Amino acid sequence: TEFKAGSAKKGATLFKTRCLQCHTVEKGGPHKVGPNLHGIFGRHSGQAEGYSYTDANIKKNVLWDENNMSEYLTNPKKYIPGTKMAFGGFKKEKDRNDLITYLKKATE
Ligand code: HEC
Repeated sequence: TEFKAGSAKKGATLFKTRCLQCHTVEKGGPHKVGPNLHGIFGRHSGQAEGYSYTDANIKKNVLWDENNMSEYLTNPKKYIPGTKMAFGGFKKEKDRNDLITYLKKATE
């Protein structure tokens, strides 16, 4: 719709430098500050096992699809008030395009 693929290698690195601190993407990868992100697309928020998500994340019951992840990536707190995710966001659409590209390939 409003989602455009960019670079997976670029996105791989945005992840490492901006998301790796609190999340893993691999299947069998563990939860850390953040929950493991394997299989997140198609998935609704707050459903990873062994993970304690805020009341905020839970009740948002957001269906993770690439378009959705873009709004969130711009301003998670604005997008999900009450969330403990400590990420200020991606204001540049290319950044978001590029990371979603990566996530879409890495989390499947
Ligand atoms: C790099 C920009 C990041 C991406 C992609 C994601 N995050 Fe995080 N994140 C953090 C916490 C503590 C939570 C849980 C929130 C709560 O329980 O209130 C999250 C949550 C997410 C989610 C939603 C997960 C779901 O199953 O619904 C996604 C898609 C997500 N995060 C992607 C913490 C952190 C964090 C620690 C300081 C960082 C750097 C990031 N998150 C960055 C990213």
